[PDB]
Amino acid sequence: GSHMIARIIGEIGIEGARFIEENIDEQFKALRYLSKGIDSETFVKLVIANSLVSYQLTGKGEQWWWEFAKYFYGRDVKSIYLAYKEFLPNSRFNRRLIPQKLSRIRRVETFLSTLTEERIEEYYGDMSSLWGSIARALGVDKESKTVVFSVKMFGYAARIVLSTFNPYPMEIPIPEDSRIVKLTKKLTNEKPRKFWMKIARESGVPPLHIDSILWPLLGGASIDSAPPELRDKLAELIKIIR
DNA sequence: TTTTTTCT
DNA sequence: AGAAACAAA
Repeated sequence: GSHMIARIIGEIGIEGARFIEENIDEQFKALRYLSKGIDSETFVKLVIANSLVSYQLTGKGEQWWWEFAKYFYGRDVKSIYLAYKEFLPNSRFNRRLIPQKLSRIRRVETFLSTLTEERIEEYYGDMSSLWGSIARALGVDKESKTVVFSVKMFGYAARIVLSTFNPYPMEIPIPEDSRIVKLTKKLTNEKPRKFWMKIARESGVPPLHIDSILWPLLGGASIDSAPPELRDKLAELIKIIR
């Protein structure tokens, strides 16, 4: 039921989500690697551009983000659009819908050019603004999957380069996609957006932090490195969702 | 079809 | 709103 899931997620806490994000999450590892090989502004711009083409992949997400990170390390990037025009058609893990994806990057390039270091700090302090602003530049609904996850991925990148932590806003949801629809169906007949926003609000853990916890646990990532109390609560969530 | 999107 | 975009199994 929602109440038991929210209770356990509340005990895991933002602290538990942050532990998984920073120690286990392979997209965070990929971003940390790239953050050492390119300047911080370009790094964040590339992370957002990459999120916006991270749909309908031909590989798992963790394979794709590592491909991205290793490709761009050390590169001299000027136009993000020109860089993706070379990168995407030769990638292994993102071969579908490339013309459409490239046009999204072309459309967002002007907005990306506003991301000075200071503007990045301002958005990390107000990620709801970033969320709305990315959507506005693309002419789309901010509720959409790739706009939400571009904020999530921006949050990882900013945390690394600014060496400080702000939690994701409570108002940014886990958005619908096939995998959250499938998981949620196992647990409830409620629609996912409403279900997970209720759990987020009851637990005190914003939805995007809940997203960090769900997928490693479902995919069998080991929780053994967590200290004993957190480990127990992670193990309790695995019993509910797997 | 199944593993998000544009266009308007 | 919903057809069409594109690769693989």
